[PDB]
Amino acid sequence: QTDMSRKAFVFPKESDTSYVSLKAPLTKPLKAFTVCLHFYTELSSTRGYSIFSYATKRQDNEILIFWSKDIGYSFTVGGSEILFEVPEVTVAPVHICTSWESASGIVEFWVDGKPRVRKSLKKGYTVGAEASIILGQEQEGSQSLVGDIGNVNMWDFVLSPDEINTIYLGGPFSPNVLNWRALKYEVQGEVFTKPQLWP
Amino acid sequence: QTDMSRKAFVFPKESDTSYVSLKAPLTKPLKAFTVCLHFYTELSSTRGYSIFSYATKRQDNEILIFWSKDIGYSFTVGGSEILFEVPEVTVAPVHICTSWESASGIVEFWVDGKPRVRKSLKKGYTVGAEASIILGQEQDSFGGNFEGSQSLVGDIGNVNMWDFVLSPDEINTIYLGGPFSPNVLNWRALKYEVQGEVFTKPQLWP
Amino acid sequence: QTDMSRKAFVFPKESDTSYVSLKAPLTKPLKAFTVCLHFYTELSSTRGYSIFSYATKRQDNEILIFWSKDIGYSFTVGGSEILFEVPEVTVAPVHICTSWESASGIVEFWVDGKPRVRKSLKKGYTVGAEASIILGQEQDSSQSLVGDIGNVNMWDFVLSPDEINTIYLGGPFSPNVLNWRALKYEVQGEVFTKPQLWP
Amino acid sequence: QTDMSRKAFVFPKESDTSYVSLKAPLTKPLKAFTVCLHFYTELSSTRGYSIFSYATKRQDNEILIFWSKDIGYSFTVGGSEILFEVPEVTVAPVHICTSWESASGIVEFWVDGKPRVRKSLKKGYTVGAEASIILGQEQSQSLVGDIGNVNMWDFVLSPDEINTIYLGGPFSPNVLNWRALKYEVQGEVFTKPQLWP
Amino acid sequence: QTDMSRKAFVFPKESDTSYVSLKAPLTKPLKAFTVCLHFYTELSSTRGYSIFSYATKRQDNEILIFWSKDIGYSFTVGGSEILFEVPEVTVAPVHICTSWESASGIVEFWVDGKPRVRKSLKKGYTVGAEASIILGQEQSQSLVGDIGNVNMWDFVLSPDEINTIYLGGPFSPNVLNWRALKYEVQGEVFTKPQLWP
Repeated sequence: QTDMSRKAFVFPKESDTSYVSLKAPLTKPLKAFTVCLHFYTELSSTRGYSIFSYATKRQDNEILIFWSKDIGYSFTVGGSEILFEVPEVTVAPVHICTSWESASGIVEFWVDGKPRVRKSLKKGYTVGAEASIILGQEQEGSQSLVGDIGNVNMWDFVLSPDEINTIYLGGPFSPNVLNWRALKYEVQGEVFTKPQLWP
Repeated sequence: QTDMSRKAFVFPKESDTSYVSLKAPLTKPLKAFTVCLHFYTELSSTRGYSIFSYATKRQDNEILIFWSKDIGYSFTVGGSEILFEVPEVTVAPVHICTSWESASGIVEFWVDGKPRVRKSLKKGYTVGAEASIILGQEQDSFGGNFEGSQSLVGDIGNVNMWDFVLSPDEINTIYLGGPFSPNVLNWRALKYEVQGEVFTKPQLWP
Repeated sequence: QTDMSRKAFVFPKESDTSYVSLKAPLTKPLKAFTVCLHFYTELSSTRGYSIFSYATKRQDNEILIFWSKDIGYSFTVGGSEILFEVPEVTVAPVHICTSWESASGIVEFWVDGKPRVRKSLKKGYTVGAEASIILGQEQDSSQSLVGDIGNVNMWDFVLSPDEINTIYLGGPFSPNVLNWRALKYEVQGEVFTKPQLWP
Repeated sequence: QTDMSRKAFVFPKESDTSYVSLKAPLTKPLKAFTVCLHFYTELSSTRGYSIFSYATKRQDNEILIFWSKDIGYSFTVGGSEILFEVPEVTVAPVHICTSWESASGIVEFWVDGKPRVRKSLKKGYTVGAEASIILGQEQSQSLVGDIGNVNMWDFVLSPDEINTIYLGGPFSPNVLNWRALKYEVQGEVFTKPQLWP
Repeated sequence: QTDMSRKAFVFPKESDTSYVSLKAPLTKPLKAFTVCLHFYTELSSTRGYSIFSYATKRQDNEILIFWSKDIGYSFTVGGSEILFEVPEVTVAPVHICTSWESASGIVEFWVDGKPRVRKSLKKGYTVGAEASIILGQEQSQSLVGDIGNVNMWDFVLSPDEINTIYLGGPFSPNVLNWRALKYEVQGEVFTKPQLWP
């Protein structure tokens, strides 16, 4: 239980063993969720990489925020992948918030405070509870994250825009699954903790 | 009679059966009108779709706000179509207000608070009163079943309709989110009937 | 004598008979002048059209503000034409003010409050007094205006920039030839009076 | 001695005889200087023209601010020319301030309040005192448009000072003062209120 | 010990002998550092040049901020070089701050107040203390233009701190202080008021 406020994990160079493991005190399977985070990297234009990986015994790609080169963002929950295209890539810290709701299969994807069209994905699904959450790696390094990532947070329900807007503006949020202000992690490899570059 | 304030219909995926039906307490035929709405979608650059469909038995295209790919907006009242070209399309929630006045055939088309040149269309014509208003789908057969190739995928809301031509000042206000008092289709007191894969979620645009 | 304040003439569709005729209480020949107006149309990119036509018995093109496609603005006084080029045309209401001074032949051309280089055109001449001023059509004993035009005003002397700036900002002015606040016109054809679209 | 404040010379059409002559009460040769002015024209994209011409008996191009088409600004003092390139030309009134200092040969060139890299030119030189300063002409290149707010100091203005002049702050020139100009017109050139603020 | 506040070294023309030598009262080897400076030049698009050169007996390129044409910025400490690419070059005064930390080999590179992705370079390593710091030269690589506001700390500045320095806030360097610089000029290089604000 550490307060990562104002700090961020940084992955200096391409590796095959460096990654961060977040431990979520999960007890109930997810029927909806929302994860937000900040990440800054220069890979975008050259190759792909993993931002957020959430895997279960039965499914290694239960919930995964990925960036496939020359295409855009790839949000995938429960093996099924959906794509949020992005034509012109810009090098700069970016903040994202994505959410999925089983009851309707509506997935939202917010980038830098602005929302992308809503979409449908994995209706009537159910995300496993006991899982292994990892930052910087793909549960292979050709998909490794090189740069900084931080301010990751996760709620077990779908945040409303107003709420999302606030989080972006750096307003007070109360996560209930993954809280940056009280994170329980386990580092491994060449990854450090330094003050965050984005405001 | 529901207050849809701060909410919006969302059409997640391409369908052939999903659509929303608005019920207007119409009694007199329209001699002029104004309809405004908010819609956000990603189709624009790939295919066309229907924004607002108002059809009468005698006429399937009484009043219809459509988006024909690679061209722009297609406003059509009473079968006759007029085009409001738009070269560079930008992905983002957009708000539109269009109005037609029989006595002159002058149709206005406001986009995001800014107006496009005035035009002439179906002067003298008269819009039927008893009609079927639908959101998200293209009435091409006043009977039932539709053809997805023109379906709306995304969110649409804040639709409102007056039986007279709104003045710019008024239109400006509506855009800024000021109070107004529609008299045909009121978002604050909407009477609808959903059908298919369409939900009600908080609106994304401010 | 009507107060056209906050209103504008609108020419809905292409015609060969629609036009507006302004009546100026002229008694002395012009030795200098300034005319300002607001007009919004979509023709610009396709064909040419007449904005302001002022013709005399001896000369039908005494003073005429025209828009020749793919070139720019064509200001012409007394048969002689001068050109104010405009490369990239933008669809939006535009406000213009142009002025000519016999004593020097210096013609100014202001667009949306900003001025274009000064030019020389007909020095010594004297514009006729008794004339027929028309809006929307081209006087000549195909090139009709389709859209809205309003806020036309005319002084018998050259307005200073400061003055011009004010007019643009919507500040009080006192025209002495053609006053929008006390216009005396005569419509003819398919042309209506509706509230102006530009602020 | 006239106060040209708020006014500007305007050259309506291309001529071969129109120009303005400024008279400087010079007595000592220049060992450094700074000249600023406002000029608005449409030639830029088509041909070249002379902005400021300062010539001496032995040298007709003692100090000259010129605009060579498709290249940029050409500042030249004492016959030697230096170039301040400008790729994308934009039609709009522009204000410039350029200065040269013999002791180092460092020439500054400010455009619309922003400075261009410093450069070296004619170090050790010494500009003649008795000269003929002309606006609009080259002592094919005539200036067509308006030019005004010309001022000249016999020393190098500091950035702060230059910044002020641009913002329209009070400046006390000591060679060529717009507020107390002594000129002599000739040709088709008039005096009208300035277009730029 | 001079207060170079509001002034800058200017290298007017390409030379093979002109340069500035900074003297640092170093006594302990560096285990981390941060250097910031302002430089304005027109070379960028044509050739390469040296911004900051710090060399030791053991390694003449102990720490060097360089600009390799058509590529971007080249930060190199202890011989090992790393590259901070920059596609579209823009002519204008630029301010940079770069820092390296032995304990992790994390090098930061801030340009005009904005940071570039972090990188790893020379870990464990120890920069020599007794060195020769030079500005404008490489201990077809000479700097032509102005350079100033150089400062150096023996520890890694935090973003907040860096942000402040950029905004012109008060800072307390402990290795190279612009407000109390001890230098030695040599060649055609002068001291003039800085062009950038």
